[PDB]
Amino acid sequence: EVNVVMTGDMTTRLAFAGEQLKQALVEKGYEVNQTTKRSIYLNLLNDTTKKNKERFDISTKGKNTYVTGYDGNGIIYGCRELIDQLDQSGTMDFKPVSDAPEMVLRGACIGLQKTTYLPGHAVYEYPYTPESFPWFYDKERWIKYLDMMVENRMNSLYLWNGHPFASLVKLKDYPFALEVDEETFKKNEEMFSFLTTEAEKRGIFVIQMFYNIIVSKPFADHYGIKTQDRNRPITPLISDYTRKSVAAFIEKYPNVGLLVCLGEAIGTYEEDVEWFTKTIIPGIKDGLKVLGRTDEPPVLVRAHDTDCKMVIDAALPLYKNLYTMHKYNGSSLTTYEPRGPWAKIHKDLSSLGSVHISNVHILANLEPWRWSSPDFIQKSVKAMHSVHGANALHIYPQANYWDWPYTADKLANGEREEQVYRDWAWYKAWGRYAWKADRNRLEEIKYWDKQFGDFYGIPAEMADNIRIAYEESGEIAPKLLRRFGITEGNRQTLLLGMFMSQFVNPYKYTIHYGFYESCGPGGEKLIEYVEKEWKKQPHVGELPLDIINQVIEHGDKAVAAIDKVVSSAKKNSDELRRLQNDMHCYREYAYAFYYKVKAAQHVLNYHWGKNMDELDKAVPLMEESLKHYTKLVDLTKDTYLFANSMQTAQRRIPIGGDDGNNKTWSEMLVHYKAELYNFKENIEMLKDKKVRKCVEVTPLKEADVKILNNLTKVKIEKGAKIFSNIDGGIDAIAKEITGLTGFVFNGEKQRDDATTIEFECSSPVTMLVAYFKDDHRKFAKAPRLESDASANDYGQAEPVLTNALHVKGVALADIYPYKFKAGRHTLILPKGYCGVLGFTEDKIKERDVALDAPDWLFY
Ligand SMILES: O=C(O)[C@H]1O[C@@H](O)[C@H](O)[C@@H](O)[C@H]1O
Ligand code: NA
Ligand code: NA
Ligand code: NA
Ligand code: NA
Ligand code: NA
Ligand code: NA
Ligand code: NA
Ligand code: NA
Repeated sequence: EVNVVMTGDMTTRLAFAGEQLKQALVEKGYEVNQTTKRSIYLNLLNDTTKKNKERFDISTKGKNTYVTGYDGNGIIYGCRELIDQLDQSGTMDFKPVSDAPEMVLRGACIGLQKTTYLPGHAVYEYPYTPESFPWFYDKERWIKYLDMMVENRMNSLYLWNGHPFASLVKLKDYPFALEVDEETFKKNEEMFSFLTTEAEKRGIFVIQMFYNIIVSKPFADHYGIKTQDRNRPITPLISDYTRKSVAAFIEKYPNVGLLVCLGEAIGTYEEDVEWFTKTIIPGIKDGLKVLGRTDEPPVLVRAHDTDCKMVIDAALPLYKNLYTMHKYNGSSLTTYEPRGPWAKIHKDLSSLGSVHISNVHILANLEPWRWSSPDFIQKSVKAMHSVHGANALHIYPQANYWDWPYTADKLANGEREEQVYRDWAWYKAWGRYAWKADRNRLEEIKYWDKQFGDFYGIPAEMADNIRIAYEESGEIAPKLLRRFGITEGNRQTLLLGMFMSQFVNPYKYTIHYGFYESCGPGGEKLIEYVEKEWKKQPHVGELPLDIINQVIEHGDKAVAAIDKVVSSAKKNSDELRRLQNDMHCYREYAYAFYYKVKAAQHVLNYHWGKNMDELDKAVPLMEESLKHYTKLVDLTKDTYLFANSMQTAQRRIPIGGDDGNNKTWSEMLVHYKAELYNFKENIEMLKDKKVRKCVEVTPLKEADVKILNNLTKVKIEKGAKIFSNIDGGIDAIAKEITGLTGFVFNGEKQRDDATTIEFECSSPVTMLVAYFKDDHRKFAKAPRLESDASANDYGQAEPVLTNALHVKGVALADIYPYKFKAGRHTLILPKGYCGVLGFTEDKIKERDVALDAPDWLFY
């Protein structure tokens, strides 16, 4: 009934192509004969030309269909086109196709990472064990993932871990380094042997990613060092262990690629370069040299928390075959019109003429609801080509990265909804448009009508309503985040909401340059719009009141769309009901958000004109916002375990996610309610007493601290020299700080060596640390969660006293707090000029010393 002939040299990938073509033929009637009436010839060439990689031709000639694969991936993707054409038409006549993928690497990532740190381990550190990661040892579950990967014609799988080597390689010189028992090493060995075998037959490259500088805890416990400390120098020993470990990994897993992050535990770009050129690359060559390999297989290097151009500039004489990675829209998905300074980084990395991989990273602003908008994804990949000059793709899970393999969805009696079931369209869209981006958009709505229809057992025409829900709801998180968001970072969980404070005083919640300038069409923040209204300047670009208008029409339409289609389902009906609850969530969130912003404008108008009417107007709008948030909670309280999957104190917006708190809509309603109580109390006091609450400014009393590493003390007051190497003393100093006992360091010595403070305290203290506001690189940069997970370990992420210190012929400084228990402490501050102004047991009150900001009405 149907012959399937396989021609030439076997190879695992030709076999697999045949295995898959057989399955689908039988799976639809049709009897078969395999070999070397109606025939399909699978032909495979040897073709070196880097031009025809992953390419296939399909022609037909009477009763005989021919698939030419220019290489192993090519024949696989040839057989995929037959199968898809079969899946979409009745028939077994085949439309001729001559085709190759546009993007040369197309791939996705699984974090061997957890929602929370692990006792005795720092951020990103999770040994490969069945205790932490049962799912990693499940072969049934790997074949399901890999088949989804091949079906979407993705050719790369990236495993993300802080320090994977201690789980996978033994070193004679460091045999105590090992982070797993003997039985767990054997299973790691079996599971990588099986992963790479099974990925290979499917044309999938397996890529192990690691951060730096991180060592094993046993390695650390023995030598007396930490597993990781961002600002600690490179040492021969840590270097020797990392080098031998990579040499080992290469020898043992010759077909597994490496994705290097030169972060987040390396303090300067120079140390970033020393590490890659003197430790990693020498290590990769040790392995190649043992394997007797003349060639240089590609090594992948991220832009994250390094100077991408500096590091490739430095490395290419040592190793030709570098590929680069950079985030698409930072740690979120905001636009298909990215631009500005982040575009240029992409574009310089891209203008090497190698591979440059767009990382759709973390999707903080999508967590945790269903998101898979064909149109948004198509337009995005097109921007990757035209703006960013990317020619490859790496994609995170749509949501719940940190909790693989499960979505955050709450099912009856503790059943966990799985991520490969829920987010199929996500993987299928990125995969589709990575293969070919320019596809007739109307032709595309038919294909997606049938994809959503097949899955729910609905006709395509009725299923078009499912596509609208996805494309209408899909614009909401991106628009709100680029236009009102504090950060593209997972330091923010957009879909829990924002306080009025964060709408009327965004700069107080720290907004790094490059976010608003890159992750959307230009346009005004709410404070800029309102400042423009009161000063009668014209408005330029994308405006906040337009967006909230767009965003509630997105909500209304997505709801009207899914509500038509939801009871038609012959299949996955329970899932379709969770999609409908999701769209009602996005609608109530949109309306909550709309009314809140509207109220914020009204409080900003009070800021500029001091009309009381303005504040009165805000109350009804805050009530209505709260109504819609109360409606959100009913929908979420029985359908979601949480929103954010990073459930640590690295989550700062809308508030701390310390110890896993403040990770549900229910918890947030408690704080949003309090918000309005305070507001209506503050209004009432204005209307009786005509007084507001403002900071009372009192000196911080000096803690009873002893210093263990013989620092020089200085009193902090106008004139004190906190730098020994400049003649300039202090010429401005916040009243809070004067009196305190701080330290004198050599700024030159701080560039080369940093700043170790070693002290004991008999009750809890805050150390006050001055970071100078100056792009000159001689200055230590302030802590920054976006680049550095440990930047809130002492509660130092955001500053307490801004514009609080000036030294003559240096700069202005913000004061940051480093909070410590009673105990004995060592801490290395970033290389560069910086101040240490002393220690207080006292409560610290946030103040902009320059100044009364519009957001005391909420406190
Ligand atoms: O890019 C990275 O690896 C990191 O980026 C940080 O900003 C984020 O908070 C981390 O959880 C991690 O995703
Ligand atoms: Na057909
Ligand atoms: Na351990
Ligand atoms: Na990246
Ligand atoms: Na809830
Ligand atoms: Na925490
Ligand atoms: Na002392
Ligand atoms: Na000056
Ligand atoms: Na402590």
